[PDB]
Amino acid sequence: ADLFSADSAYTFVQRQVNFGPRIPGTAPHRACGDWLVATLRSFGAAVQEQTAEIKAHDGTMLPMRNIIASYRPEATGRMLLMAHWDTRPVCDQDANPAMHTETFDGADDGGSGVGVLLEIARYLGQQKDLGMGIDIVFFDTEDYGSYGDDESWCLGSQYWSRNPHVAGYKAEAGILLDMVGAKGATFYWEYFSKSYAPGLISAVWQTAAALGYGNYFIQADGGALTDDHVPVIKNLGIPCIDIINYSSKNEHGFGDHWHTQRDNMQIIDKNVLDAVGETVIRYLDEQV
Ligand SMILES: [Mg+2]
Ligand SMILES: [Zn+2]
Repeated sequence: ADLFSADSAYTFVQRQVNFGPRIPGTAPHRACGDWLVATLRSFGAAVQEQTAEIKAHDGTMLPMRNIIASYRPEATGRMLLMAHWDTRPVCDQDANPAMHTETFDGADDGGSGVGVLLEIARYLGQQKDLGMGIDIVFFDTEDYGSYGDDESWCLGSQYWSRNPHVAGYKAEAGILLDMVGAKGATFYWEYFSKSYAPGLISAVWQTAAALGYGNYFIQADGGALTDDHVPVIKNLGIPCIDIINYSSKNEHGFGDHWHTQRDNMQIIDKNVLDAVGETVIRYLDEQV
């Protein structure tokens, strides 16, 4: 019995990629967001969209579109799962400087976390009685920033955590998935995750260990990464962790495909998606 379908998650990554790059303000972004909403609703979630016009670092006005999907919306004890769904507009880390003005698929950076969570949604919609409320949030406009400028990233999570869909929203725990699909990925303890949610990072990494995934979930320090979980911690006080492919042994910390033309379907590994999905589902089931 396989609780998390790696084949299905892989297909959700490919679906997103086949729309074209999900660049804020563009037609593939609108079409893919439409499909993400319809698909979450077909898996039994109550889905609402949170929209706003946000100013990006270069002055572009972006039509931000956060996607919020809920199971058992009346329950007071809730678990929060997160991923960003936009694609950075340019592969400005490509090894070929001529590519820094071009677009790329965002298969891992964007596709992988959404794909894993769509498959978890499919699983949740089949349960006959959830033991807690569950929210799945896909943040927009995470990846439109500038490297010297931390506030220029994670615009959708900053907006949502300051203006959530219920007043004073609380979840007991929050898990962010970012770049969880590439062959050879290494999930170390991200610093802010460990500093603010030691119990959660311990429970998740220990669950992965018990499932046989200690070759992916490494019990050692990783990077201090500003990501969508940090605004949630700071503004909502929810202990959140980030599961993210990162190692200080990597040239750019992130995997070698990050913000290059090689972040495309050929670097995606079903076994990495499975390790992450099976760990998350097991942890969720053991909370109830
Ligand atoms: Mg599986
Ligand atoms: Zn990125």
